[PDB]
Amino acid sequence: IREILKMGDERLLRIAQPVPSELLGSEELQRLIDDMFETMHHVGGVGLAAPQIGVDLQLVIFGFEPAVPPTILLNPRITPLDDEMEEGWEGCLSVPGLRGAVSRHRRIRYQGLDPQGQPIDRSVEGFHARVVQHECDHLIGRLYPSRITDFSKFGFTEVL
Ligand code: NI
Ligand code: NI
Ligand code: NI
Repeated sequence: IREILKMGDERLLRIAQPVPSELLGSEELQRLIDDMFETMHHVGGVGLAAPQIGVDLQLVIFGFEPAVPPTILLNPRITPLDDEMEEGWEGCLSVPGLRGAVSRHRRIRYQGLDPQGQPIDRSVEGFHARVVQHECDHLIGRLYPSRITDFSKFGFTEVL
C-alpha cells in the first residue's frame, strides 16, 4: 500500500520512462504491479498509473468488475479509430473530492506489452476506451482537469 500523489505534486507532470525490456518478467516488476493492485484496490479506484505512486515508468493498471477487463499495460500506444468524441464523468485518486466531465475519443486501438513482454493490441469503445485514455494521460504528465473543456461540469463530488 503506497501513497497516491496528489495534484500539485511535480512528479505527476513527468513524461514517464518506458519500462526497460530487462525488467519484463522480473520479480521487481511483479512487486510493483502487486503494490499497484493493492493500492488501487484499497482506495476503490478503477485504474492507477505508476507515476501516481511516484514511480517513473510507463505502466498502468485498470479493471472494473460497463465492466472492463483487469489489465496491466506497459509502454502503451493509443490510436484513435475515428473522430467521434464523447463526454463522460471522470474522477481520479490524485484529485480527491472532485469529478469533471471530459471529452475523449469514443473508440481507440491500444497497444503495449503485458508484464512478460507479450504484445497487447485491442480495439475498444465507450468506458474501456475512456479508462485507457485517462490512465495513459498520466504517463504524459496530464491530469483530467487539463482535459476539461466545459468548466460548468467540474466540481466537488458531493456537490455534483
Ligand atoms: Ni535496455
Ligand atoms: Ni477488498
Ligand atoms: Ni487518474
